[PDB]
Amino acid sequence: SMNRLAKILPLENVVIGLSVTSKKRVFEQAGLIFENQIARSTVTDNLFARERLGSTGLGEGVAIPHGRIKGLKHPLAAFVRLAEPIPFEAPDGQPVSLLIFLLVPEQATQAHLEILSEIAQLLSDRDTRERLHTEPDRDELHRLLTQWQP
Amino acid sequence: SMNRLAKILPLENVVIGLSVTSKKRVFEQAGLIFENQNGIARSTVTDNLFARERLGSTGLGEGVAIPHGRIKGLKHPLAAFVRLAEPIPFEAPDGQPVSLLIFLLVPEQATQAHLEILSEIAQLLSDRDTRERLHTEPDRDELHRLLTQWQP
Repeated sequence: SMNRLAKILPLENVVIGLSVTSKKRVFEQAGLIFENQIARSTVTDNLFARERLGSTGLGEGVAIPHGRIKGLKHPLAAFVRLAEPIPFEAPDGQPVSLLIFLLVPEQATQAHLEILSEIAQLLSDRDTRERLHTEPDRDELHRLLTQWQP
Repeated sequence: SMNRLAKILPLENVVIGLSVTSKKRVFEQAGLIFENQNGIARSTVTDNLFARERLGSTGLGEGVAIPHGRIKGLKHPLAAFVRLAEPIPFEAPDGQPVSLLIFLLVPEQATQAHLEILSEIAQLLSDRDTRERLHTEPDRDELHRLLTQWQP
């Protein structure tokens, strides 16, 4: 059955093979993914400035970049897998290749904490994480992301 | 380098060596911790933690969990750390029993800070070295500083 991500992480927001070197480039591209779904500038600059406060890496090559976007009516998420891991100042010093981006509206709701909780839990699951690293099919990645349960 | 836990996780809410047979018993102990701190009725804390837990385990895997709930009347978040003497089954996603818990209670009215507090807790518990430190550190004062000054 479906988790909270099913509502907010559409198929077209699951992107793979992104081959970049800079963290900035990853956030620029995340901005393009979310664009008008809101402006790319707002998304990229918010996410990047937050990244500057402290890495959003959870360890083991995954990260949850997130931010609040004025004007957004509902939360939005995206998954990005990089072709090569990049330095991300992660707590364990390992480079990051798997990112779930989360944008939330300005007005907080209880669901926002629960959505981020679900994302952190999914990415913490060792076997799910391995599967996110290797699965070649976008439809299958999307199913895995949006149907994962503890 | 204080983090968002510093303001909501006082030393008296760092509890170690707790022996419990079950999730029910640890949630009851969390109720007493928060009642002792804030006044919120222990049974309301326990009931609300369970109300959330029934929707899905709050285990993150690797023996750690973030049980959480919302509290009517609460003006700001409350957090506590509990280390169990022995790990207990917790229906965790990886099936590993749980011995390290950071409880979080938040006001019924959400604010942007709540997500960020959760994010910080999840990140620190997700760090391998930190889990080992939390598993082994004998000094409560030190555990308290580790938790409240943790940075990625």
